[PDB]
Amino acid sequence: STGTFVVSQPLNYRGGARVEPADASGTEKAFEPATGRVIATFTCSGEKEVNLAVQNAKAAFKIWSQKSGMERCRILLEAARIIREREDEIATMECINNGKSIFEARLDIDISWQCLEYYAGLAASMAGEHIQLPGGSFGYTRREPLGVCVGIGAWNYPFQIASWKSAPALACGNAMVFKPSPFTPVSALLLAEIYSEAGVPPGLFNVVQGGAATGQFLCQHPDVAKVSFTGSVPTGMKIMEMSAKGIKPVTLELGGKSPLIIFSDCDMNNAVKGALMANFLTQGQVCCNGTRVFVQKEILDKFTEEVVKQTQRIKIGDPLLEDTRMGPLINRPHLERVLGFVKVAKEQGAKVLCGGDIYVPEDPKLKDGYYMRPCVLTNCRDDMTCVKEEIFGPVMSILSFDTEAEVLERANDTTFGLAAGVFTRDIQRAHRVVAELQAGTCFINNYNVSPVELPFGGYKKSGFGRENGRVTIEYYSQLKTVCVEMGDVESAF
Amino acid sequence: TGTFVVSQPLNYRGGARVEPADASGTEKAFEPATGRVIATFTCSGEKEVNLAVQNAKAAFKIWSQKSGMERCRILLEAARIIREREDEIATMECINNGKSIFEARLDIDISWQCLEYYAGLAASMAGEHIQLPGGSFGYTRREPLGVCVGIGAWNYPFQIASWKSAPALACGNAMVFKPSPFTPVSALLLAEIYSEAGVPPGLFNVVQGGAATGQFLCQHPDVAKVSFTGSVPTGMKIMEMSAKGIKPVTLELGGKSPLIIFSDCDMNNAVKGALMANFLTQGQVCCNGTRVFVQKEILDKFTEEVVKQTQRIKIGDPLLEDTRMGPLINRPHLERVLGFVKVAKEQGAKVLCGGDIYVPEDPKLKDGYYMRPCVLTNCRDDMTCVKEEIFGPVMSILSFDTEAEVLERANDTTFGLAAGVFTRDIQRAHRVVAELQAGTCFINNYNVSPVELPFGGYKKSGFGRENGRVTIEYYSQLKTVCVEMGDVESAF
Amino acid sequence: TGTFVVSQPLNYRGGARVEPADASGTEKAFEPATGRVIATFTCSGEKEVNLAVQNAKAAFKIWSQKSGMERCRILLEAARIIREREDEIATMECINNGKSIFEARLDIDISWQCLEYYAGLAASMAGEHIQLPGGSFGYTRREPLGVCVGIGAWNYPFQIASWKSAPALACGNAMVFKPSPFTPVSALLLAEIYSEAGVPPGLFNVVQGGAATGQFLCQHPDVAKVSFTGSVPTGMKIMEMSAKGIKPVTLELGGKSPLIIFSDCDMNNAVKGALMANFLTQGQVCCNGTRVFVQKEILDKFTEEVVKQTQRIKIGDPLLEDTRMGPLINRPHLERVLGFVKVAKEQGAKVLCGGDIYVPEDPKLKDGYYMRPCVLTNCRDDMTCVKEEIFGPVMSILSFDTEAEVLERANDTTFGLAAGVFTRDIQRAHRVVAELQAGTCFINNYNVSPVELPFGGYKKSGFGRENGRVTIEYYSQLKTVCVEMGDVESAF
Amino acid sequence: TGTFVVSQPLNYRGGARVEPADASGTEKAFEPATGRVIATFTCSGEKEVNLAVQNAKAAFKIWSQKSGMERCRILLEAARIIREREDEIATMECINNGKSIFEARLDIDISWQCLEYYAGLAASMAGEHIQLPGGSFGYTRREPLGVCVGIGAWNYPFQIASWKSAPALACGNAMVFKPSPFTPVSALLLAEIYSEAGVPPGLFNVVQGGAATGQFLCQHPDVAKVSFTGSVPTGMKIMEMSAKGIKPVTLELGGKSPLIIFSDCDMNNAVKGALMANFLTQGQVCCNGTRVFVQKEILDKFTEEVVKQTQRIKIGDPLLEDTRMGPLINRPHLERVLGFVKVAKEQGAKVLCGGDIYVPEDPKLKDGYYMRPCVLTNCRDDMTCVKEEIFGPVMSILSFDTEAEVLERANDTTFGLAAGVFTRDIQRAHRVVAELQAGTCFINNYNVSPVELPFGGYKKSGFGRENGRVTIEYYSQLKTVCVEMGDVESAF
Ligand SMILES: NC(=O)c1ccc[n+]([C@@H]2O[C@H](COP(=O)([O-])OP(=O)(O)OC[C@H]3O[C@@H](n4cnc5c(N)ncnc54)[C@H](O)[C@@H]3O)[C@@H](O)[C@H]2O)c1
Repeated sequence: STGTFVVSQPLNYRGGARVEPADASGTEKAFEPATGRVIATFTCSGEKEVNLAVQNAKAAFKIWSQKSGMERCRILLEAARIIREREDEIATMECINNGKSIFEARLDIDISWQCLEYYAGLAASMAGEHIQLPGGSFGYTRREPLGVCVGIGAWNYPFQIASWKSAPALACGNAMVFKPSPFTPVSALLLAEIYSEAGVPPGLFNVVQGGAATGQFLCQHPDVAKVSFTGSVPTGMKIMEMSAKGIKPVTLELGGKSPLIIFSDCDMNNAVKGALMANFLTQGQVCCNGTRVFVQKEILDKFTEEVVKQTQRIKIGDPLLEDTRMGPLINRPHLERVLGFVKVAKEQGAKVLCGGDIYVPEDPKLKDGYYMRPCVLTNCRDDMTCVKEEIFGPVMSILSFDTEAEVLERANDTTFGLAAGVFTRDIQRAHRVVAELQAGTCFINNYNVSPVELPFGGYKKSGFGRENGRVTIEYYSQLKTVCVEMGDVESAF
Repeated sequence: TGTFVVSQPLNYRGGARVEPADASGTEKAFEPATGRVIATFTCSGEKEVNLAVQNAKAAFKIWSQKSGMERCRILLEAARIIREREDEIATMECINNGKSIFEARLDIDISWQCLEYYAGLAASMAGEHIQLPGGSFGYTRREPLGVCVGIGAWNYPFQIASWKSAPALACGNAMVFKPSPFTPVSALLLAEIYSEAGVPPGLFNVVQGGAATGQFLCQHPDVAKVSFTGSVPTGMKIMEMSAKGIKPVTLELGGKSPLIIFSDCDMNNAVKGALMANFLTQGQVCCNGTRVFVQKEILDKFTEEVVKQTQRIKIGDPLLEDTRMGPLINRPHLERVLGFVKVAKEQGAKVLCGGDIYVPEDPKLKDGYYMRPCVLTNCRDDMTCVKEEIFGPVMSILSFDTEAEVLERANDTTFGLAAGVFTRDIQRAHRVVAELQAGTCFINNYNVSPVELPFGGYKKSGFGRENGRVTIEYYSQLKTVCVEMGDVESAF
Repeated sequence: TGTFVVSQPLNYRGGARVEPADASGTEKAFEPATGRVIATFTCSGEKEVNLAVQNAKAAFKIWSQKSGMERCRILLEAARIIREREDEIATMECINNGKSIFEARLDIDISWQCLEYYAGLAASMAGEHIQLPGGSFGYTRREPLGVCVGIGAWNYPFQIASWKSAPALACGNAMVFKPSPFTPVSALLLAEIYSEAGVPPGLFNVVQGGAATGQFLCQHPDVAKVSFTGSVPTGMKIMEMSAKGIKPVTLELGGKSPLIIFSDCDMNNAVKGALMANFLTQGQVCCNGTRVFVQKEILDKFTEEVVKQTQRIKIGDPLLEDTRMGPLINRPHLERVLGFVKVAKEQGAKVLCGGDIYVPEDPKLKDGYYMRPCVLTNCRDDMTCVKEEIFGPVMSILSFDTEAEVLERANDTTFGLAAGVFTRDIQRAHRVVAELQAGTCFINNYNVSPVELPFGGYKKSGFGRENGRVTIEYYSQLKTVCVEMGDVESAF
Repeated sequence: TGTFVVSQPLNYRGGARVEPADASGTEKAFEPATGRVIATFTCSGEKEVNLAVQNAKAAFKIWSQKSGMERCRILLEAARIIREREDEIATMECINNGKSIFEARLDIDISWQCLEYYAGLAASMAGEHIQLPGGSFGYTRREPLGVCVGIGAWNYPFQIASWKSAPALACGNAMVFKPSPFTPVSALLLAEIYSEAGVPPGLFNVVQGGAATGQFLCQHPDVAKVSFTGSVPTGMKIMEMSAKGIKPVTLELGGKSPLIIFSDCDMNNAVKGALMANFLTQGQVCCNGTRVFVQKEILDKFTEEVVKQTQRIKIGDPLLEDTRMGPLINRPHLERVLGFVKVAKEQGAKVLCGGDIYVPEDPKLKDGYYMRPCVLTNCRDDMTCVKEEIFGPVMSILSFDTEAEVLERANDTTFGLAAGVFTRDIQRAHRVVAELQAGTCFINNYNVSPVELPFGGYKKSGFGRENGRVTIEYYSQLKTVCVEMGDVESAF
């Protein structure tokens, strides 16, 4: 089914229906990265269209916020059921536009409906407090929604980010206007269609397409109560600056340069597999990837030789093939960026052990796709450009270390702080290393296995706020303190 | 109460009072009751701010190693010392701020109670543990942020320092606190009390200064979080500066809170509530109910009662036991408030009492910044005194007819800090409260915010909270730790 | 009229018509006189835009090698061919645009006169030579820019194509022109005439499309300069896109031009001038004097004389010799103009004539987009129809007393394209013009902008010029060449 | 040197130095020769921008009422005061910028010569008058724009302030100038001199700040024009903000200019020329020829002579008469430049001399930002140091064979500011220059841009000009005035 699809319907979603935008802020083209074709050339939403989206979602927020948590729970569970029933239709579209393998996309759709189910349950038990106060009086808190929340999505995990941002928002009683990445506009509309079929009020989850301008219109609309952003550090900085004009709360996911520390007492088989899962999923375009692979000197050769052997066995090809594990990168400009990082690595003294070059698949229909082979680098130094900056491609930087105290200083020597990983069997070293890692999510003896039940978010310049877990409720709801006087007012005058 | 000047330096680093290393300005602190200066002091420059920030993460690495119970014990010692120094702190608070000794003691009590509440919260501070599929599991570590910055306001100086420092230190953080340049004195007493309690040197540092000093604090790369209390334009700047460092922010931005008086209310309590909603601390309160909506059927009787009690408010020396309204914070702010009254009367509002300069009988107070509490009637929603926060003793009384009408007008603000309802019908009370877009809602009282519950803004009054349990989430962060109990299932 | 359809491709490159290589969607062109669809065509995509730009870049490499006189020779041939095919072009202009053949002939005249004017300017185009100290000297080469982009509008299609192409080609440039999707037809006739005149194939290419095609043109890395004619919101978009490539921009964004009639004027000329300032090309003229300020002493006689003449304007088939107002461009724009009239009547304006749909006698014109020209009185500066450009035949008459009053109101606009004053006092005439913040000012006439002088915007009406000599500076650039006649005096 | 410290406020409004009203942060300017801070100043907030822009508007209405000769007289006085304070200004320029006193004297000379040149241009500033058909005629008024914004750079602070202010004020405009935060001091001296010369207070205002302050200036609704000098990314950002207000912009964005040395050149002149093209102002120059192409037959002899002379460049105290290279502007820029050398050595280039930190003999200079001038050989067109502007003393020497090859390689850049050719063949000199896509081309010298000719960018080096006559077209605009000498001929 690759090289076969092109968008038929309009790409914005309002009033529980698909719509072309009212006014424009540009025209982008979305590609099929496996082939290079243009699946879509569409219009970026202008100010009047963005205003329609927020306003139409504000009317839906009025309806949605009146239901109890259990009542909202019922509807989000139905949306989760429709996602399970349309998983293969959703996943296939996600692959066509994003480029990741069908194998991973099915797992992405799994994490998407599990997020909806998890937050549906959380909605049913959402609560404030009740506190006995002196003199018979008491106080209580109403956990209330915020209003119209804005979600600005990213292209690497398009449908999952739409599900990870909308699920806690709508479960807390909010509506959402979601702006997908211009690279991946298609899949978010399927989630918007699924929410309406599940029975949400029309407008509760609206989709506006666009780029930087559209997102700026969304972050500055006076009726947007909260902004959830996933993207780069420079852009996240801009998102917070725009929200300052309206006193809007912000949560952020800004990528990372997460460390993966492999000690010599580790299970080698798990450490090799873990390093691959920490670097080459979704073409290496994963924010929380363990891209600084620290290997203790005693196991560097055995680890490196095994990692290179398994990396070279990654099947590259048609994303819709069952055995494919790496498809094309998102688009050519990002492929050249990743290839540029590799060229500088060789100039700075790093040794390319495999991959890092253009890949031409056997299938002629994939000739113009944006393919490259996964790359493993060794002889890396903390001062290398490929070691400091997020590459967002399949580029594993292997660095040697000697002592635990040394590697912790190097692991924390970053402005990033999204994720981290340690491979070791010593119980005390495992819990100690993780406690010192300045990162939001830390993996012991695995990687990229973030569950839906626990918070995911950044430390330092990787952002603040969380997705998944219970604490995300605090970012999509707010507590109103209500004091109930049970006696008379004792005046001071 | 007309005799004090500071004799010691006004910055606090390394567990001792010290003078700033460099300068960003030079400001004068006043005793408002007399108008005489109590201090001309140096505003902390960039290098002094750097000295206070790095000295604070020297103490943050020592403090975060302690468990919650270990921090609880020490914060409990600080709370006890505050109780023992109640009259020394309160008297010092009065001299510099101007509020009555009656109120200052209540502020100092609410301050040490805040420390006790967060010391106790530290003792039970916890993450989660969750069983995951296949026998594996995950857990969350509730970790501190690092060096937190507290930017204080002048209305409740010692209490704001305690409301910001208590959850920070209870979560394992250090704090560098920048008091308002108007009120620099009391914050040092809290720093001395923290030191006597046994905190690591540097855990609570104080740097005095204004916008320049505050800008240096918000932009330092080692500042992990900013808590701000002040105006909307300045809070706006605080958020814009914090974007440069990806620093999380909590904000308390004042308000224009509505107070709705229904005809079924207890008149005596509703009248007292309106006074308590407007004239504490010279009307200089974050969350005052300054738009007092009174139902038409009871408007006249309510108005006549509120004015009768307002005229009986004792104005004078804050250190006198019977004083209930002292001077305003400083002369420029008194003229700002007096201007609001003059513009209100230009727009058609009827001044029923006060709003004018007061000259007290005691000759030592002749140059103090005094005025009589003001009651306005015949007010309209489009008036400046009805739209803008005055931060003075100016109650605007507006009439309303139906419940549906007053709900739309009460919410007709960019603010959303507090709100108040007086009524005896249980259904209307909780219904009005549920619709009021405000952070704290008082039913049949006002300004009775407990430490056990969150205080914070809706809409342009800010976001985040102080007091209560949810405040933990803004002074700590959760680290997810996944623990693999089996083998890694690779996709390749 | 009522017979024509496009039967050939609507894009032009390589000296020949061609259909686009890729699509941006499809639009339908109309015969506004009948509502007939005369063309359904494809909007050009990125690959078609790239073909036109590179094909223009190759033609630019040839064209720029010729001297000014050599370029003059070819544009003079193009000017002659336009004169010989004038009525064929005009007839084509009417069918697609709707303006009368009377006006269409005048537009085609200014088109070939523009080519002749710029052909002559090319022959003398020059830089400088300046003697510098020490016997050395410097000189400037006035060089072309490269591939320039012209974004056309629908009101004056062929004239806008000629006003953009003439200075571009005279300065040594090539041009890729994107006509308005409403009026794609007439620009191709100019492309055929350029080819017959002897330009290298590709020197003037035409790509059809809407916003997407225009976006591709402004962002192509080989586009050296963009000239835009249209609305203020779109002009902003043109500038935002051109910043990405550091491409020069000149803009004409319409206006809300004031026409000031003083009581000492010639009444007969002032009345006729007001009509020429409002009802040419169905009022779809950017520089129209649509705010007609009339001094109070002559308001009634001017208004009644203006209304009498407006009601005598013959509306009908534009290709008839007696027609002076045709249909508006398309149904959505006719309804937009009618909306301005309906809202004007709601805001308190008095419709004296017109503003309604017109049904012509000819049954073949039944579905054309016709309306009667409208004259409004009792207008106020704060009305929507007084501030915003209507782009239809809607004259707003406003009274004024003094010169100081009318100058403040005339300039109380963000626009600044044109202006007009009628008065016989010599000092007042030149004085009013000097105070008018407008690009072109007419004294005792209107809409008589010559090709020998610049036409362009002030304020949010745009910047840059068309016509006149200064336009050379926007389609050419100066290279400074220093020629050392001695030795280098080193500083080291 | 080492002595100076800024005493007075650094913003300039209403004729005097003034502290900004609100703040947008704090920045420190240093004495680069020593590293001692010379000024820690406030960055102008939004309210401060609104003040300076408004104060300049009132001076513009006064200053534009004078004729050109009247403006000429006043600008001539400003040029004279610069000559009388030349030694004071240059010394101040060195202390903050770091350039040698030798070069600073040349900068102040080029600055007052610019004012004299534009004073004279004001004296002859004119529009046109053209006889039109039928006895009627038209004329153009060359009118100012209003308040122009000048955003300066740190390499030539006083000259960039003078190159931007002179043509603006000569055309009748006012200017608010935002210096680069690195070098704020010298611009205040130019503001003091303009006031002493007799300009109306507010005509030339100075606001200090960085990106935020510049953003407020470029987006203010009363700013009529923006002149920018800086980097490609920031200038791009400057254009995007000006799109919101339809503001005209001229830009100078630096370059990567080629210097072509043919084998028939005078070796002695080409060697000196290569040094002048690379090591003036510590190599921090807009239009430096940092891609030095040397023909294969003369590569070896030219290289060793370039290296012999480069090693003889005296590095030391900028205020010393014999110094020819001072420190770089600041530590981040020195480390950035040193990085370019580190990347060059990684890409395979051979460092022939310099490129390393320099520690001067004078003990007061230990913490200055000094480095040795660097010469690279074995360079390739695809190297990072060959493509990217280094803005430091780094000459990249590349070998070439034929003229056709070097022309393609010289133009193989997105930049287009300057270019250079050394040859004695008359045809090759003028032929090479005509093909080089660069704004200024030097024949047998380099960096000798005269004030009588335009200097500006091609391609991504920007658009618009400074110096010369055409710069008037960017600081003035033409109003066309049609003068009807007969009656209006109505079409209806
Ligand atoms: N100043 C003039 O001479 C003039 C002429 C005609 C119309 N107008 C004004 O323009 C108003 C709007 O009518 P419009 O809808 O024709 O104006 P518009 O400016 O949208 O269309 C102008 C041209 O720009 C193109 N365009 C549209 N979006 C673009 C984009 N994003 N990037 C690049 N090119 C783009 C259009 O295809 C058209 O050719 C009219 O109502 C009238 O006021 C002014």
